[PDB]
Amino acid sequence: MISLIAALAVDRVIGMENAMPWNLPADLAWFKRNTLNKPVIMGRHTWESIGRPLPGRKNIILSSQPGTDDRVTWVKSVDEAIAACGDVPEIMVIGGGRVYEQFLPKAQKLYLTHIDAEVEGDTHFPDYEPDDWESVFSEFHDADAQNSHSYCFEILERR
Ligand SMILES: NC(=O)c1ccc[n+]([C@@H]2O[C@H](COP(=O)([O-])OP(=O)(O)OC[C@H]3O[C@@H](n4cnc5c(N)ncnc54)[C@H](OP(=O)(O)O)[C@@H]3O)[C@@H](O)[C@H]2O)c1
Ligand SMILES: Nc1nc(=O)c2nc(CNc3ccc(C(=O)N[C@@H](CCC(=O)O)C(=O)O)cc3)cnc2[nH]1
Repeated sequence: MISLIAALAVDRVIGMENAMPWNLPADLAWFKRNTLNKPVIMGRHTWESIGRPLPGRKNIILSSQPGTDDRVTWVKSVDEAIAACGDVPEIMVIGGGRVYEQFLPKAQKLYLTHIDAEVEGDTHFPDYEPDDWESVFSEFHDADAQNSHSYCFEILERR
């Protein structure tokens, strides 16, 4: 099974030139819980923004160019990225926009964080049709002393 995981503001914004103007440790805890011990596939821009390998996960980076860090696995196409995952129950695709676009048609589950924030961005999660997906889990949280905005975790499974 292939799954996508993302945090989206309104209008599906997931990225901007500068750092996002939110602080959501609860969302990062959620991303951790849902990705540990599974292979994660990311594109090279997302790799550069994370800055290190994510512990406890097989990290697979898509790039057209030769790799620059032997601690992770570098692949040059989508088919190679899936092959590099091996025989696992669930592959986690962690972005960014160009990567989500290519993997959406293959995905059976979406793990989405919807954030109550309006921001101008340059990168969006792909458009998806709510009726093509079943909402199996949803939980809303208010902002608090640690988290700057309200947010809702949702898991969707493809109909
Ligand atoms: N809010 C969230 O959930 C979230 C999640 C992830 C990322 N983000 C944000 O999203 C932004 C980056 O997204 P993005 O679309 O610019 O970048 P991206 O998808 O992370 O990376 C794109 C890069 O991946 C490589 N690539 C992609 N598909 C490929 C293919 N089929 N074959 C070979 N290489 C391929 C290319 O690397 P080369 O250029 O080296 O060829 C490409 O330039 C940042 O703002 C980041 O912080 C947000
Ligand atoms: N829901 C969700 N939220 C995100 O912020 C997110 N970010 C990415 C890409 N960027 C990042 C950036 C940093 C870390 C990170 O440092 N995570 C650590 C720390 C978690 C914690 O502080 O609890 C990790 O071990 O996963 C992960 C992904 C992809 N999917 C996402 N999905």
